[PDB]
Amino acid sequence: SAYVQRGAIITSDGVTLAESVQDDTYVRNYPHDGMASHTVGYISTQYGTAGIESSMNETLTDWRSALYSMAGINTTGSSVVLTINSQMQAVAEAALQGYSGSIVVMDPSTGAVLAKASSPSYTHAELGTSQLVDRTTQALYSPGSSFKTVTLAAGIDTHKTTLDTTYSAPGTMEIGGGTIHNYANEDMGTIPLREAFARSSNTALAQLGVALGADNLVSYARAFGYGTALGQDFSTTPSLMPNPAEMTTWELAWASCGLPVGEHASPAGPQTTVMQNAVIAAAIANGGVVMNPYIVDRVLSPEAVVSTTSPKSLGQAVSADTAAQVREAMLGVVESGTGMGARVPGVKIAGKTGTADVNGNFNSFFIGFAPYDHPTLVVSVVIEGNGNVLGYGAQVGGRVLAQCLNIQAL
Repeated sequence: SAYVQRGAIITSDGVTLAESVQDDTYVRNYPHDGMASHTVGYISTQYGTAGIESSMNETLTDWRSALYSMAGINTTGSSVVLTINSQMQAVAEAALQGYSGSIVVMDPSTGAVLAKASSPSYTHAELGTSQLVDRTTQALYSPGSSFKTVTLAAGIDTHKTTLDTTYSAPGTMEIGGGTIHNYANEDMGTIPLREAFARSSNTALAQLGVALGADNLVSYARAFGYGTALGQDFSTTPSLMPNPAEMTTWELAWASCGLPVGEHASPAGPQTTVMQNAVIAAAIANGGVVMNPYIVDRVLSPEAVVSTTSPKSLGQAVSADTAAQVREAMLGVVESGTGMGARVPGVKIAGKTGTADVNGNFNSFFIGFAPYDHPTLVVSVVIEGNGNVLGYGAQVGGRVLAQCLNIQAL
């Protein structure tokens, strides 16, 4: 019974990305084919199901059921309005041209997903003939130094350190009978924690992770969403941490810098999605309150609003006082650290950059928010370095935030 019409799939700003119309039976049409493909999704025998087409299937859809001739006359499908804004979507899609990776733009107060793009992408048209993977929510990456945001937050929240507390940050250092090294083996001397965060010193942040311990580190990661399949109305694979009881001191050290090196029955970690990284930046921008992200704003009757999604919290991961300290440390990253490439004249941007083990992978990450005072937008980015993309995450991130803020101002 493809005689029952399906409701449309539309952007918050009124752009239709999926319809239905035949003389025979209805055909699924995809206008602006190629825009937010992974999010819009599909139902294909060959390629499986994905996105809204699948997750909101029933919404999109006795005595009369026995008659096929009547399936269409009684009921047509109710439409779906996403939180995705088409102009922000176009900005994120343009920013990924020529690259493999993903971008998420979200509202920090509610967890609403304003833009979600994975690259390389595809068109529904090509489904009738890597690309299919949704790198925002169904791909796992070592977060690298982007994860230090969690270590720093945990350290401040447990009252074990402060931003002005100093740490030795040599090029190399032995921990747990293994070695930890700063990027390019750079010796930075003794420096305050806010500077170690801004210049992203592994040796310094590993020490904080060792001081917090495995239970704490894991507990805070989970408080930010690790272990949860994020998304009220979309699927996300859970970000993973090990079983703290199984971690070693050296493992712990690296995990606190975002590199999973453990070997035990439990998953090594951290392993993150780009959406998880957005959720963390949102929480810090949102006074420590973690929101479960969502992509559906409301369901419309074939006629009228049937339902409205309500924002929901996953709890408070850290105190507001802690959240303000981490925001300030994130401002240093961009103003004087490794995130200077994210700066946009006329607007204050804060964030945290990320680099993995340059062992093979040269992926570039960036999480951030803007404007610094009263943030109204969060961005999470991964740029996959196939064959060197140092700092690209930050450049992409800054540019995306700025353009999205201008769209928001209109």
